[PDB]
Amino acid sequence: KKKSLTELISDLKGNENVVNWHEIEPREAKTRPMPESIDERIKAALSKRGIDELYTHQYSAFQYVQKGESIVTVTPTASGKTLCYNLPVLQSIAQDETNRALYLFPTKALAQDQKSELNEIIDEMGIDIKSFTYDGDTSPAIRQKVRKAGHIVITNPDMLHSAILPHHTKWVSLFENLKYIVIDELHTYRGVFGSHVANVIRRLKRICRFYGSDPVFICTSATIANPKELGEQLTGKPMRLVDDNGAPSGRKHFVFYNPPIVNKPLNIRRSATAEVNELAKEFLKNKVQTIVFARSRVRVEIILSHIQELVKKEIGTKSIRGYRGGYLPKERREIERGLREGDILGVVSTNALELGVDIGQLQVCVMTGYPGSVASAWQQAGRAGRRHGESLIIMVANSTPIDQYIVRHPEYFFNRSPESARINPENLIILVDHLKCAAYELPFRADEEFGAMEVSDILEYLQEEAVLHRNGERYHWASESFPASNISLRSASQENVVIVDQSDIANVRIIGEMDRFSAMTLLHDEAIYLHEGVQYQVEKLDWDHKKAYVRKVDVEYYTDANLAVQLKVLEIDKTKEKSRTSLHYGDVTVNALPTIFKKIKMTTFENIGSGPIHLPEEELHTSAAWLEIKTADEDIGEKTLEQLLLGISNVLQHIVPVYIMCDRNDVHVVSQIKAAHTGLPTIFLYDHYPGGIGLAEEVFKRFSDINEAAKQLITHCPCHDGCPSCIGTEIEGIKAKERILQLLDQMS
DNA sequence: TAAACCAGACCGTC
Ligand SMILES: [Zn+2]
Repeated sequence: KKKSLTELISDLKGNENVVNWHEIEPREAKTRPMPESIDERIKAALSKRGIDELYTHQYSAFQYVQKGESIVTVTPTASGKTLCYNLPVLQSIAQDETNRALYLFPTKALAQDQKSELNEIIDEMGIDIKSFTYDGDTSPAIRQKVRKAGHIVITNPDMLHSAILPHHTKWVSLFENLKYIVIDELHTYRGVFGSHVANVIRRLKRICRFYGSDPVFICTSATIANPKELGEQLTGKPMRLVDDNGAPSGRKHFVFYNPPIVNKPLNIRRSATAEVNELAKEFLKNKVQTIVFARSRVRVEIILSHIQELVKKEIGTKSIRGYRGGYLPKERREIERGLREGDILGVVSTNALELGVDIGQLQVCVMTGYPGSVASAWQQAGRAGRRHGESLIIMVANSTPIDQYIVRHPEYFFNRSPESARINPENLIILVDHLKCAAYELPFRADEEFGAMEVSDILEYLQEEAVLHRNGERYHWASESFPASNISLRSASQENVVIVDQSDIANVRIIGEMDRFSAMTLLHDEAIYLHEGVQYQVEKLDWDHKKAYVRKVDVEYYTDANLAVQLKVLEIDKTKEKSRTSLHYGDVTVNALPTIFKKIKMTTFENIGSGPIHLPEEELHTSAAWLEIKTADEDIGEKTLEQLLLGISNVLQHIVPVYIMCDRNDVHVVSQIKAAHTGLPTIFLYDHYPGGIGLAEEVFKRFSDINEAAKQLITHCPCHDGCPSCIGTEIEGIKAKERILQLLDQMS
């Protein structure tokens, strides 16, 4: 016992199950001096916490933005990313106190964090710079003061859409003196949400043009493939990308781990959960600060329970905490603060800590399986690192085909560049909604460009629908309606369910939240809800009022459930037949039958019983485009057919979002071996947004191009048969590429 | 898989 971190690294270097060891070289801090033009008060205030020099990226950001060139920097929060935009903004306000700035954060909690840091930095100076947040949580009594006195206004894209722009006449103070627009995590604004936010930015730019100000955009993004391009397409201005990371970095060991095989005939490996529990045990017992990511909320709670039980003998009780989005605000702000100050030794988290919140800088990262994407893997890995010491990142794979392929071929992960962020701000639905909003704000002249080109046709269409009216050359708002209130930027999300502890009537308290869709299987009438190790049992799920009345409970087991998802075609309104192929387009419904739930003993993971789930069949009514394979009696084997359809669906999931310029989560591609109406093998592609937003329609239009791009992708990737980047490894035969390509050629 | 957001201002009433 009593080992150090280097001793633990050696014990992992040898005598282990490691399948790859990737060493990331240290980096000495590269710096430039504090600019002379910086206000003396700001230089003294930055002497606090030892910021007498600037990193190369911080200095480069300040210099680019001083000239007026908009920038996007790929700088982690640990490398001093907030200074890259706080320095120019605070400098500009210190020079001329009449200057203002908008900060755009993807969440309200991040806005609060940035306000707090800005308040500290400002208080260290002698200047009276007022910063405020203006979001749905801002009480309306203070909003009047905020519109007037706020030098720095910290908002959401959603609040900007819904509150600030449609009431620009109430914000004249900053729109006339706007110098900087900060966008904190650009990569979150991708896909359909990214399209909405791009149009919101267009409206903000026209508002700023009206008040005679052309602010400069300072953006931050994660390490995606196209940060400069996403920033340019999102803000509509040319961007200067800031690459170099002048922050100091130590040695980093990113290691691949494959759990041992427990039975050789049945060919079954040990759970990544158990190996992760024991690895984090050996690291936490030696007082090494560790983060553990897991793929789901239930598995996060499982790992918390196991780790705390097997570590409290040596470490104690109050050193390991959990983290997931369903936690209360106060509760997880406390968790973040504890991780930052260093008095929380370990944390078991979902992907929620991929967000650039300031939780300090961990020593060890343990991933329970591949996070899902290369970008997520690298961002999860960046949570472990030191200014000068060493750090480990253990990716413990599980039984997934993708995990096992990443294990058996580590060069496939280390050579692949991160994924790309694609938006299409010219989606007809989105562009029409935001054109109505923009016309409500300012009368929209016909020849003035909104983004790329002119858009007089949609203006004429809106005039025809009694919503706009042309006077001279400008289209005025001709409707009694407020458009911004009817348009949600992220209409995927709905109201959440609130978890209410009724354990005693005198201290009834709200303990957490959960999205409505997940509560069907996680909060049903007898489920067990695990809140950071605290056990509750759902007494009753008030589904219509989105409430879950629960009580405190101590049991041996936990609850899990899975949804039986079926898809039905309603009416087929478009179709195209070609030999052994027929591609239809129509309306479909996605039903989720809850069926049953399982009791699983927490300690042994054994099944100890089951139960029923009486909940309404949640259904999505949405447009879809499907292809079915017309076959002769000279058919193919059933299981071979399911494998082939699975491969085609993988290639479609790869190609469709790339060609239609959306995100992988914006469209769902499902496969059926025998559809209900036809009995033929069918692949459906449908956008999950309510009602639909033209993704399936564009897929039906360009499906021939999609199939050709799919064939090209299958032919050109350097794989032996299939990889997760093309058709997948689940195909068992030895001629996977050939069979899939034949089905594609037959699908002309 | 997880996670996230949403007029200003006045009127009518207790
Ligand atoms: Zn491949």
